[PDB]
Amino acid sequence: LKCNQLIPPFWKTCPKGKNLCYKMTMRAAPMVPVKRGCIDVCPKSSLLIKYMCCNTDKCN
Amino acid sequence: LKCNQLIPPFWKTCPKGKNLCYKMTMRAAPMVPVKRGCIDVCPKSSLLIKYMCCNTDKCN
Amino acid sequence: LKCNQLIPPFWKTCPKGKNLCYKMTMRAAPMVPVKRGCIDVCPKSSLLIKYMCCNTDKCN
Amino acid sequence: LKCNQLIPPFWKTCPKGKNLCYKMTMRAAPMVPVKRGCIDVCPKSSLLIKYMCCNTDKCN
Amino acid sequence: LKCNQLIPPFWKTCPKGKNLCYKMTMRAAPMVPVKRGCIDVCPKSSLLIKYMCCNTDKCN
Amino acid sequence: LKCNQLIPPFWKTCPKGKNLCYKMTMRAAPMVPVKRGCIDVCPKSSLLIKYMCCNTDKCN
Ligand SMILES: [Cl-]
Ligand SMILES: [Cl-]
Ligand SMILES: [Cl-]
Ligand SMILES: [Cl-]
Ligand SMILES: [Cl-]
Ligand SMILES: [Cl-]
Ligand SMILES: [Cl-]
Ligand SMILES: [Cl-]
Ligand SMILES: [Cl-]
Ligand SMILES: [Cl-]
Ligand SMILES: [Cl-]
Ligand SMILES: [Cl-]
Ligand SMILES: [Cl-]
Ligand SMILES: [Cl-]
Ligand SMILES: [Cl-]
Ligand SMILES: [Cl-]
Ligand SMILES: [Cl-]
Ligand SMILES: [Cl-]
Ligand SMILES: [Cl-]
Ligand SMILES: [Cl-]
Ligand SMILES: [Cl-]
Ligand SMILES: [Cl-]
Ligand SMILES: [Cl-]
Ligand SMILES: [Cl-]
Ligand SMILES: [Cl-]
Ligand SMILES: [Cl-]
Ligand SMILES: [Cl-]
Ligand SMILES: [Cl-]
Repeated sequence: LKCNQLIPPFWKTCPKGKNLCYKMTMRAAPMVPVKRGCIDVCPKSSLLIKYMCCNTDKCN
Repeated sequence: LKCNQLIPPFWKTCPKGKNLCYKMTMRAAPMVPVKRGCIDVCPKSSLLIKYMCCNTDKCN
Repeated sequence: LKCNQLIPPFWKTCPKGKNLCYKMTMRAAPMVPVKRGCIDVCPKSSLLIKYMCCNTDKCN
Repeated sequence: LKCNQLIPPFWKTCPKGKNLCYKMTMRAAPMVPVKRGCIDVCPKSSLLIKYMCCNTDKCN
Repeated sequence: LKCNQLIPPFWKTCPKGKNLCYKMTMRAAPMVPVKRGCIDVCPKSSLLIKYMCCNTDKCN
Repeated sequence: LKCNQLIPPFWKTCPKGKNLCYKMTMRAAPMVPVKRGCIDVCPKSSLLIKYMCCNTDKCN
């Protein structure tokens, strides 16, 4: 699995065990990602914060 | 299949016969979705109204 | 004059020359306005879009 | 007064009436600005959201 | 003079004799401030410990 | 093993080979740790930095 990240080169390969791509944003400002990378379990979203997780190459 | 929605808790399980997730927005205003949920047939887009459809959990 | 908006901080002071607040809604999705802001002339409503205008702080 | 903004050219001149530069961030992620520009009054911060305001050229 | 601090409500008014605001961080960890408040003399930095000092409201 | 961290989401699963959780604190600012994470060997404390290590989920 390959996922997008914030800084150049903008992509990376995930380690064994981290099999999800994720993106964190402010729910009120969906166009600016704050964190972007590989993870093992999807974190809990809240009213103000959203975590999106997916498992297809460069889906995040 | 689970899809994102506008009302708390912000997700729902789709009923029998809806096998896609979707999002509806106005051209040049991508940060304000006006419709978000489960659907049967993906609608056709026009100059002002844009639709996106997908088939994995909370992809919309 | 100060009007409501859909993007943070959810309020805005209008420039001199814009003395009305407004709301814009698409007929295809009547429960969710696509824009809230300041304007100089209230636009005529059409077959696809409805407009509502008012003149006091946070009326829209 | 001149202030920084998010997209290229990364700077701009403020209108008359907007005499403060601002930056909005998630309190837990101080290195990624979500919004950046000119404003008239500083918005209220909260536990999760911080607004920083200043009035010297390119202070934000 | 008002300065930012780590404890809620996240700001304080400085007492007589403290005419500067400051922030203390470790090199390569700018997102975790370990000290933040009002001060008299700005301390000298070293290889691992970095200090910044300023003189306008909530500049730190 | 799962350890606490200072950056969102405030928890992390350690890679195979890292079987301890730790906390790092500078003697110049004893009330605020600068880092929390996973490690393989607990480092010796020095004149400037103190280290604490433990072996169970979210102990650090
Ligand atoms: Cl593994
Ligand atoms: Cl979103
Ligand atoms: Cl990552
Ligand atoms: Cl990784
Ligand atoms: Cl399901
Ligand atoms: Cl449905
Ligand atoms: Cl057609
Ligand atoms: Cl077009
Ligand atoms: Cl066009
Ligand atoms: Cl006003
Ligand atoms: Cl305008
Ligand atoms: Cl609304
Ligand atoms: Cl407007
Ligand atoms: Cl306007
Ligand atoms: Cl003016
Ligand atoms: Cl900050
Ligand atoms: Cl602006
Ligand atoms: Cl402006
Ligand atoms: Cl003061
Ligand atoms: Cl003090
Ligand atoms: Cl010296
Ligand atoms: Cl160095
Ligand atoms: Cl070095
Ligand atoms: Cl574990
Ligand atoms: Cl590692
Ligand atoms: Cl702590
Ligand atoms: Cl770590
Ligand atoms: Cl690690």
